[PDB]
Amino acid sequence: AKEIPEVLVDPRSRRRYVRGRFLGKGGFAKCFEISDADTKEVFAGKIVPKSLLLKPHQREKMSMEISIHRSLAHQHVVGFHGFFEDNDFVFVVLELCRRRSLLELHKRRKALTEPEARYYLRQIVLGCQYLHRNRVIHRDLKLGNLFLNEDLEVKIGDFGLATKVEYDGERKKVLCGTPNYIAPEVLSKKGHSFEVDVWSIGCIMYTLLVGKPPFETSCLKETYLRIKKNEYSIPKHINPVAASLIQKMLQTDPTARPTINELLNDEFFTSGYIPARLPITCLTIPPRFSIAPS
Ligand SMILES: CC[C@@H]1C(=O)N(C)c2cnc(Nc3ccc(C(=O)NC4CCN(C)CC4)cc3OC)nc2N1C1CCCC1
Ligand SMILES: [Zn+2]
Repeated sequence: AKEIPEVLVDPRSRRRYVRGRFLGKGGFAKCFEISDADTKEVFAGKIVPKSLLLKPHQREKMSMEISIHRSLAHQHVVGFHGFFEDNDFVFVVLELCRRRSLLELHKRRKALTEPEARYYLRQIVLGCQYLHRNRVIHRDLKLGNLFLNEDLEVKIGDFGLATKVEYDGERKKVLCGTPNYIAPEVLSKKGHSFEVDVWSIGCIMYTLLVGKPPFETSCLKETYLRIKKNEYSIPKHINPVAASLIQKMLQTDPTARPTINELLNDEFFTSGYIPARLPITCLTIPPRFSIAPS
């Protein structure tokens, strides 16, 4: 049956982690709060049984995720704190993000206020700017892997579909996985690069401001059809400045979209209010951003 250890030992680093509260599954992984027995620090452990990694192609995908994520360090990227293995499991040690993800926020709040959307989108963009400048395309940016720490700071996570651009002008021809907010050039199998991440942020912005994703249908294949045909509409109550930026990012032609470095210079950010921080209450109650308290 094979059972997960209660204490996880890294023989190289000599660090031991006591397995705590179950957090949920993430793909092939069962995830847990894990705490270092010496420093008492808490991390999110991702635990993958090798019995699900029998195919070299699976191991290579798991290897590449680790290889990419371990190379990154940024305020808006999930912290990578180690990985190790025994004969039965791969153990990955990640930054624990105690407020889960924007997916759980979205399920509770639906459409956010515009300043909340600017706030989160700014941090998503800063993290993605960092990725692209280090030649990493994430390829799976979605509400569920945009994690939130205690301070409601965004941490981009789940590098399971990410890839490294190895040379200038390289077009990736293959994406082995099913991303949520999939760019049309991936779907049409015509070669893709960094612009797919800007498509996805486009979709995240729409979802954050509208309360639902732009191309949703009752069948994934019908969704793909719509994406390829660029069949979406922005509700009339969305402000023209926001709607303009969504439109720019959601263009069929990847070369037409803004690049990650242009986004924060958009009128959407520069001429609107961006809170310095959000109160914890924003997880459940719309903020009014009032100037003083009564
Ligand atoms: C490690 C994988 C991925 C990741 O990459 N990081 C960095 C991550 C960082 N932080 C967290 N944090 C929490 C995630 C879930 C919960 C939570 O409360 N889960 C409840 C458990 C019982 N269940 C009935 C209802 C859900 C609490 C978290 O922090 C206190 N999760 C992360 N995940 C997730 C772990 C499962 C899917 C993805
Ligand atoms: Zn494959």
